[PDB]
Amino acid sequence: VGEALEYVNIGLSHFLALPLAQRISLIIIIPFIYNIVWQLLYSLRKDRPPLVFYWIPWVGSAVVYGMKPYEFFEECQKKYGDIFSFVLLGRVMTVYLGPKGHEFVFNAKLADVSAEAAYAHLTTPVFGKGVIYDCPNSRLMEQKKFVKGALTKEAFKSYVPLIAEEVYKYFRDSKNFRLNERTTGTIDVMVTQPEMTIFTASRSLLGKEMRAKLDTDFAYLYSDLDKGFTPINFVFPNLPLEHYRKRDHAQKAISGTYMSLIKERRKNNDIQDRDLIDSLMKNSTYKDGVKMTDQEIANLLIGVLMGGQHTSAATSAWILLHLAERPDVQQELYEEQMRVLDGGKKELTYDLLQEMPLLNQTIKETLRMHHPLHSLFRKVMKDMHVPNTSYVIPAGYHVLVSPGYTHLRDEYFPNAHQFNIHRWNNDSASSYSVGEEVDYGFGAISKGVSSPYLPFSGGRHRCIGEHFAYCQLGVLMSIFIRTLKWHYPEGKTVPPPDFTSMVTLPTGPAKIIWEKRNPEQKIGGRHH
Ligand code: HEM
Ligand SMILES: OC(Cn1cncn1)(Cn1cncn1)c1ccc(F)cc1F
Repeated sequence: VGEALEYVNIGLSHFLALPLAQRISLIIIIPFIYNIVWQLLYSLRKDRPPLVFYWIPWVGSAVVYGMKPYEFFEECQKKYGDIFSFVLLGRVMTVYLGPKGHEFVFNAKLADVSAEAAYAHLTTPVFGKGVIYDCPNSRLMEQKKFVKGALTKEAFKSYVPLIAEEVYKYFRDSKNFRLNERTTGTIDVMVTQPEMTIFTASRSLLGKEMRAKLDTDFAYLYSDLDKGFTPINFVFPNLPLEHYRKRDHAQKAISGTYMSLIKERRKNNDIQDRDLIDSLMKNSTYKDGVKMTDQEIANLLIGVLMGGQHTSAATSAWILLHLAERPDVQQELYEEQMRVLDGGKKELTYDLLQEMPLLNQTIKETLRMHHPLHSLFRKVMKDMHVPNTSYVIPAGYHVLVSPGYTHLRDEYFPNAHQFNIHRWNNDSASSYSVGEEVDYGFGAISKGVSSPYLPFSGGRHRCIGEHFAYCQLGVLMSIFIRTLKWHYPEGKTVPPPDFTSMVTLPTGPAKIIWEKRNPEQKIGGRHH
């Protein structure tokens, strides 16, 4: 009776007096035991998707998910089906695989899920305050509208010869090529492509001043800011270490440079239609009348250039890598170049790029097999009912959607693990809406988000850099094809993806051997 409760207190007393050898042992085994008991109890709930069993509390399935996410998804899909949850470094992730998952997450109501609540911890320290995910959604919608204003057909027409010039400059001057001095050589594509991507993106979107600054020690700052863009920042966004200080310094230094150019252009009234800087200076006033600050404009520049940097560089690296073991595809692409550009006598233009279906299909196919973002997250803000199930996703959970996984399923893409650009025959468009449209604030886009092919997502958070990426990748690959042949070192093949980084770039070093199609061909212009 009450004598029982006396022994409760006595037991508590004897608990606190255990040797700290047993106490430490107990504060390990008790959370461990409770974790297992909780999961087994959790599995009784029929309004919750199945939860992947895990031994270590808090950690969850982080190790297997972090290293081989698609293999994790497939095993989980076999056991539980398309909807299942797993614990990830303190968080509960609810995965919804397949097209229905795309609809459930990408077309979720604004009040139901939050992208910025999921990503702000990562991106804000890198890009700066006030923009992208450090603001309400309505602000992001208009920022996208602003950026999209410099991403027009007319802009792409002017970008193409600029991007082309940068590619030829890189072939001429970079130590990785030097085509005027060498006719063959070995490159690491994870060295060349990030460089070619930043040179071409900077020249076209930022302008000649900012491009020129990449020829200096300023370039190291981009590398510093680069290191801040890492999954580690999802768990440890701010540790007092040098990595984080160089990042924060780089952000200030780079945004300061952008603001300097911005204020100079405005003081000289030198505001044209050259680049994204000009565009944002003329067009960055929200609908409620508030103007973006020069800091916010610079930070938006950083975010847009940085994101486009990683997605595009990774993509062109995969293209080169897949093509390295496919001389048949290089050959077919080369013939297309000769036919469309009249044996090379025509100058490449944006309009001529659109008449290169096989080149564009090659980009399209590479993006199928190598979605640079294997997982997209939203934080659940309100309890969500999953249609045609009894499942309820409580607020505090995160939903995870993965079109890249569906890209690699035989059911939706026959022989999915085979690189075949001809699966897109007479369907070379980067993507398109097969029906009704909707405008979230940055232009009419597809209402339905059910396509098995969805490398640019859909819904309010859909990519707006798709046409720029195709323009950039197109020009670049057009010139690679016309200038070089390339192949693997003996016994080398397409490397496995590095799923552990921010984008799922190839595992390096990923080397290819190039050779000039025309050994005698010289690239003009001056250099020291
Ligand atoms: C192959 C190239 C690219 C791919 C595959 C890609 C993919 C994506 C995806 C999947 C999203 C949606 C993320 C989500 O749903 O959470 C997205 C959003 C976005 N991307 Fe891209 N991207 C690429 C290139 C670019 C480029 C070149 C730019 C800029 C020039 C850019 C700027 C943006 C912006 C501003 C968003 C909006 C983010 C949001 O609304 O939350 N992307 N991209
Ligand atoms: O969506 C990203 C952020 N992200 C999400 N998972 C991993 N990285 C990447 N990205 C997508 N297209 C281009 N970059 C992004 C979105 C917008 C942006 F401005 C920067 C940025 F990193």
